[PDB]
Amino acid sequence: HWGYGKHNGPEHWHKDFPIAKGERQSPVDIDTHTAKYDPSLKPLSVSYDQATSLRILNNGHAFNVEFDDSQDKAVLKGGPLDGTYRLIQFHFHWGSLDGQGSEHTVDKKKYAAELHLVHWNTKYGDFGKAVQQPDGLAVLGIFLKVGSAKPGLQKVVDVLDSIKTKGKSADFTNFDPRGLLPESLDYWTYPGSLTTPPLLECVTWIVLKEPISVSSEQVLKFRKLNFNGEGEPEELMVDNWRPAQPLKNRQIKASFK
Ligand SMILES: O=C(/C=C/c1ccc2c(c1)O[C@@H](c1ccc(O)c(O)c1)[C@@H](C(=O)O)O2)O[C@H](Cc1ccc(O)c(O)c1)C(=O)O
Ligand SMILES: [Zn+2]
Repeated sequence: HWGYGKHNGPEHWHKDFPIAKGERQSPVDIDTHTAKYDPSLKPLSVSYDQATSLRILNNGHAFNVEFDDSQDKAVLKGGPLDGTYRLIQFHFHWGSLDGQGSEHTVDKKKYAAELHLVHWNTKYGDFGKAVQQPDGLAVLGIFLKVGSAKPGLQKVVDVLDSIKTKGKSADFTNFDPRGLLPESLDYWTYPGSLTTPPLLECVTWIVLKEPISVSSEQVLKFRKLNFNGEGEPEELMVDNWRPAQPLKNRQIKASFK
């Protein structure tokens, strides 16, 4: 029964998930002046041309756009990564107000939302085995600011009416995640965790410096989703972000400057 309310939100999660107070939790604040440029990271490779989206699901915390991950079709490699990581799903975290919503922060700045493209290390065979390993996942995080519309997001926005409440899904084929990427792939990277329960410490985070722009109308549609199931009292799906966690014994590396 974890969630984002007062009685079940992030400050409570540790009771069911003690790793919430662990040594490599996410998100974190990215102190841009303290991140160090690492000239050895290798180039980062996002290869989404054969991506096969299948479905979109309201899971009661966010919505997931799910991909066919039964072959190497949409993969992330390079950068800090050893080997190849397959795209399984993406989702967002967002606020009730444009002044909050991101999980990572940049010099304490909160963005309106944050996109997570979730990938698992193919050496572990599937996602459920991967999440039990310290290098099991690579999550590409992309900040959203409110300004111009993102054309490549609109297909997602337009289907949300059909998945308003928890447990609803809809077919969502032929969606191209390349339409969600900024121009630059400059990034910060650090070892962390899932940002929702079970909070497993299995993620190499790759957080892009350049945000994408989405329109006020687009984010407003996100905020019409519901945490609740159909036929239950309406609770808008907003503020589904975990705040920054202590950095502890970690260094954030930059791919640039
Ligand atoms: O570890 C797991 C499963 C953990 C898990 C389950 C559901 C999840 C999950 C992890 O990640 C969460 C998640 C995903 C993305 C995020 O950004 C995030 O913050 C949180 C969550 C969600 O989608 O919100 O779903 O299963 C294996 C078994 C097991 C099960 C299945 C298999 O195929 C296998 O080989 C082994 C085991 O229990 O050892
Ligand atoms: Zn996430």
